[PDB]
Amino acid sequence: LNNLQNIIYNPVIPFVGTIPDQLDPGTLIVIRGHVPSDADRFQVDLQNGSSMKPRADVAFHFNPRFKRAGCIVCNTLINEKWGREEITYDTPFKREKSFEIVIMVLKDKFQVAVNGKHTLLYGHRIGPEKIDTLGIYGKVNIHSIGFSFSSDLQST
Ligand SMILES: C=CC(=O)[C@H](CO[C@@H]1O[C@H](CO)[C@H](O)[C@H](OS(=O)(=O)O)[C@H]1O)NC(C)=O
Repeated sequence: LNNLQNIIYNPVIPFVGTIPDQLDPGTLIVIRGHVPSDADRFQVDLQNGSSMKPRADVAFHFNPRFKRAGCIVCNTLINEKWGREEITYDTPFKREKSFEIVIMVLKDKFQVAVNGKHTLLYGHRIGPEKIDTLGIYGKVNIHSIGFSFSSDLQST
């Protein structure tokens, strides 16, 4: 409900960048982009740091996959080992279609909407205060990355 504040337009992919502010409850991450016609998958990762080796922990891996029926895989990476996947089969992403992802950080979970329709929840596995880095990888065109805040949904 606050005005969007974009940090970057048209970032080169893979993108890695520092998040300006701590992801307190009510924070919104807003990502606009387009799925190329040949995309197999892309991901948005909320990371504890940016190291590639040992690979930084990923508090929240949000991973649309386009083969077969399509799905979104969510998971957490700790010390270079993935945990148990949570798979959402009702996916709104399609090759050759554009999207607006809104990741809402709540007290107990992430709530993700795409094109304004609720898509999935992911309970926190590590504290969101450990997140300082946003990564975007794979086959995706990103138009903008920005941050907002909602006091309404801040406590729910
Ligand atoms: C098709 C592959 C598999 O199931 C496993 C798990 O596949 C991983 O699944 C994770 C989410 O659980 C990440 O998506 C990850 O991708 S990564 O580039 O972020 O590291 C991806 O390989 N793969 C193996 C045994 O080799």
